Amino acid sequence: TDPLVLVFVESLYSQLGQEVVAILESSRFKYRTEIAPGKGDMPTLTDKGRGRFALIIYENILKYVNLDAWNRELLDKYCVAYGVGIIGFFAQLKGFPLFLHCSINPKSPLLYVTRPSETVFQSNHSTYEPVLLAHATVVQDLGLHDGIQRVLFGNNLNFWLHKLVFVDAVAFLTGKRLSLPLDRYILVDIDDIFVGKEGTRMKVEDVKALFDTQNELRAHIPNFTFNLGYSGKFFHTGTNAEDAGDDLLLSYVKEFWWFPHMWSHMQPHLFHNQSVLAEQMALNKKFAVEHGIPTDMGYAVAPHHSGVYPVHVQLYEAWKQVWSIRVTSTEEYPHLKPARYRRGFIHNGIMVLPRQTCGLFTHTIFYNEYPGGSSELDKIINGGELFLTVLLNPISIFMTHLSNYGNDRLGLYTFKHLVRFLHSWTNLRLQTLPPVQLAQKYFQIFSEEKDPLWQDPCEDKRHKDIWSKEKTCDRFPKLLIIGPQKTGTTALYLFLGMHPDLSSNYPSSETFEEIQFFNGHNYHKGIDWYMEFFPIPSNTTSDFYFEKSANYFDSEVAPRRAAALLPKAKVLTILINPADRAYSWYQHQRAHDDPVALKYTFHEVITAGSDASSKLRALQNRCLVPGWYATHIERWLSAYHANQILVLDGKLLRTEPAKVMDMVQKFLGVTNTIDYHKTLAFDPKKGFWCQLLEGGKTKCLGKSKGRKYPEMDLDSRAFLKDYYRDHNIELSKLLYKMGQTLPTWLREDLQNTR
Ligand SMILES: Nc1ncnc2c1ncn2[C@@H]1O[C@H](COP(=O)(O)O)[C@@H](OP(=O)(O)O)[C@H]1O
Ligand SMILES: [Ca+2]
Ligand SMILES: [Ca+2]
Repeated sequence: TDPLVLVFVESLYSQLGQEVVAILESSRFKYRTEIAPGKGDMPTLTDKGRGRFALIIYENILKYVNLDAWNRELLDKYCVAYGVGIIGFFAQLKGFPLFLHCSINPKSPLLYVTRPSETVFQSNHSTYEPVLLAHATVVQDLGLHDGIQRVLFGNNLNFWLHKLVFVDAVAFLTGKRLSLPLDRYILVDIDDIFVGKEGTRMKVEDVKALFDTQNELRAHIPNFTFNLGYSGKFFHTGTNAEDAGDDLLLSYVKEFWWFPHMWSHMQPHLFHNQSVLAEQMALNKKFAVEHGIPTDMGYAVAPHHSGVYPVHVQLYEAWKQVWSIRVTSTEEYPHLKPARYRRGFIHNGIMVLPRQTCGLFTHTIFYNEYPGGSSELDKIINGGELFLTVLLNPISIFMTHLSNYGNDRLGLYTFKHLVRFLHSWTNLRLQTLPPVQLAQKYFQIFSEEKDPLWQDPCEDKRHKDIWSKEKTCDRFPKLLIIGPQKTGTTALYLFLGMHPDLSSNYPSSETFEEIQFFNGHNYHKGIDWYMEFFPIPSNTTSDFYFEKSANYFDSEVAPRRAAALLPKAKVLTILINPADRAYSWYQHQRAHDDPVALKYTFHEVITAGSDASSKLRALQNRCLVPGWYATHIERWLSAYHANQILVLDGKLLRTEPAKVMDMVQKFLGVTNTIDYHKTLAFDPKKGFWCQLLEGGKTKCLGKSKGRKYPEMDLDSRAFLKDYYRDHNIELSKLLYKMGQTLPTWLREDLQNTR
């Protein structure tokens, strides 16, 4: 079955359902949230002979017990025939020999992570085995009465142990398909070393406590080493007891790990010149080399995470120039909140990891100086945010600062009690790796996060504050012409730039008006490369910008990338008859001296068998798969709303573009509506519509657009009639669902089918 988790929750805002979804999202468990049927409608469970869900979860198990008989029998038949368990949440239960009304069963088969060292369901039957005892709050049914095992919880996922039991139940009922290895990796980053004016710095007792705590935690976690964020300027600037305490930290230079972390603790996004930023880091490197600090760890952290997300190219280049940084970390990708959504990415040769916080901040000096009270730190340690981060994430980077190792040394005490809690309650093997080894482990576990998902910095206040002030905000287009190719996109592009309120981007060096940002390696070039094609918004200028790229239509990664950077953009896809589109795109390749289009006739290209060249298969894929209009539009329907997408008839644009452009302007909502009837004039020599300049002169497209070639033969037309027949029927249903008018060729093709 598919690894999707079928989630039934009473409403879209219930606390128990959101807690389950939060656990599944933290564990990268794919889920499909649905409204629980109160004798209503059961969604489809099997597709193409195989089930679509490996595990179902029920936040109100009474909606399964009191389920309608036809749906209940369908669900029970599905779960028996595919081995899918039921996680429930909550007199005798109806349909089961179980009555309804904290220790741990040590021999329970649920236990994969939970260590048994430290409403109830009770009756007399052997079809269930209890997991948590009170009689039995959490019971694991053995499937000896119904047929398939189910785990029923007597309470919510509020307690930390119940979350630990829940992820064990997810692992067991799936068959250890939706689970993680017991190996856990932790790296603690101590920030702002040698930062401060008076007080809260290293004394001799603070360094000795830091060294001793690292030694004793090395017995718990093998090779556990602290990472120190030094800062060379605020050296020997504290009290007399703190001048020696800073000097005592250089005696233990071979006992810790160090990362550069700025010369004078200034945000790198304030550095609009790279060379002065590199000279700052060279001063910090000179300090580290002189004091014996190692300069080969390959890891660094910006003082406010300024310039890692959004990308300040000067920070990335200076890190690789002065330090050869390979790993950094941030808490800004994709957003600061919630922390469970934080991912990593690899950009510009630097692997970025999601940095987390242990709850200890810069202002946290004393135990009672911690905000919320000293019990809030103990709550976070003993089954709070600390424990849940280690449990649900394989790799964690925890943030701590200079003040967390001061008078009370809360950084020591917090990680002391956390590791004791982890090894007394879990079977997890805690490890500590160097940040290079830690990052490689992260992108081997999560290989889908190796590509970044760019966003607009000015849509988030936190991202705007750590963005360079020399970069303007709305330098992004509002209209995307996605294609497909050879449908008339250049004529639509050339007639849109004539509008005074609308501005087109600068042409590229090779791809000209096409940027091809969202569908290839140009996405990895960054958003600052993308902003160079669109002029500075200024004030007294046309603030509406558009760009065309015909390869965005059929691309799979382009819609989600375009929706991430430009969620408010308008999508313009134009369609002609796909038999004609395939033929024109075939003849266009012949006109560009493509050697496999010139070697094979159009009938041979479309009748290409599997036992042929890969060049022919690439051309056949290029001719036919973009003609699957229903497939590619549905990809863009997953990313953009229906009202942000307009589907034009390219044959209508071929004949009457003036009414087409009126539909475009009412789609784009312009103010200076151009009368294109007097502005566009049909050119008999060209065969298409062109400009009507002053004096009767006409400005047409080049020879590449609107070519002339012999007509398609009847055999190839007959093949493209039956090939696209189910595609056009799906396209007709799709365009009817969107509320957009069917094209003239589409309605004609349905009439020929009838
Ligand atoms: N005013 C116009 N000028 C040029 N081509 C136009 C046009 N209106 C529609 N077209 C069509 O645009 C197609 C090319 O689409 P694109 O500009 O995206 O490459 C041409 O197919 P052909 O060039 O095979 O005759 C032509 O039929
Ligand atoms: Ca800092
Ligand atoms: Ca800080």
